[PDB]
Amino acid sequence: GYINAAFRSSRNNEAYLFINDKYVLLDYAPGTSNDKVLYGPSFVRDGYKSLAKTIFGTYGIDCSFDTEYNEAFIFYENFCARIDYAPHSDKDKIISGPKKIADMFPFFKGTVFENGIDAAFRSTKGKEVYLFKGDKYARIDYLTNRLVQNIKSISDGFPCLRGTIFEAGMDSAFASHKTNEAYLFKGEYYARINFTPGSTNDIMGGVKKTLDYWPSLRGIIPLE
Ligand code: NA
Repeated sequence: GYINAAFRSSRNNEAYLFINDKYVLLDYAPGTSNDKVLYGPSFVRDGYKSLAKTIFGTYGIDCSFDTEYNEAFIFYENFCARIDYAPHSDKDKIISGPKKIADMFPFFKGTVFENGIDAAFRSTKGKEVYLFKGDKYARIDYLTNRLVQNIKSISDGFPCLRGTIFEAGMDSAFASHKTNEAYLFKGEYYARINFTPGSTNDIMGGVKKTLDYWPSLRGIIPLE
C-alpha cells in the first residue's frame, strides 16, 4: 500500500498524496527537515464531497497532476476528471468529466495510456505535462490537447533513471515547488530528479527508501 498518485499544490511546499482510496495533505518541505502532514489521512469521499458519489470516492485516485491555479487532473483506470481541489476548504468542484481518457485526451486513443496512466507531474515549461504508464512516457500540452512528441521509453527521455528500479515503471509522481525538480515513487523507494524540458539531462542518483527521508509518512505507508 504505497503512494499511487500525487499532484503539486498551489500552496507553497504542499502536496496531496493518494494512497489506496485515501489521501493526505502534506508540507513535504524540500528545503527543510520540518516535514509534516497537514490534513488526513482521510477518505476521498469524506475530504472531497465533490467526489463522494463517484468512482474516485469508491476507489481512490491512481494518477494526478497539477495544471494551473487550484486545478488538477485526476484519474482511475480509463476515466479521469478535472477538478478544482480548493486548498483548505469545502469549496471543491468537478470542472471537467468524468470522461474516459480517450475523450479527455483524444491523442491517447490507440496507446497504452488509454486504459490507464501510472503517474504524472507538471513540467515547468508552459502548459506541459509528463505522464507515465509502464516503461514509456508522454509529453503533452493539456491546454491545446496535443502530444508534443512521440511516446518513448523513460530510459530514452530520462537517462538518469537507467539501471534503477524506476526504469520499468512509476507508481506515483509530483513536481517540486523548486525549479526543474520532481519526485518519483515506486513501492518504498523514491527519488528527486532535476528535469530540463527538452534535454537528455542526467541527474540525479538519489534513490532512497521513502520512510528514511519522509519522517511524516511512518504509519501511513505502507497503508494496510
Ligand atoms: Na499509480
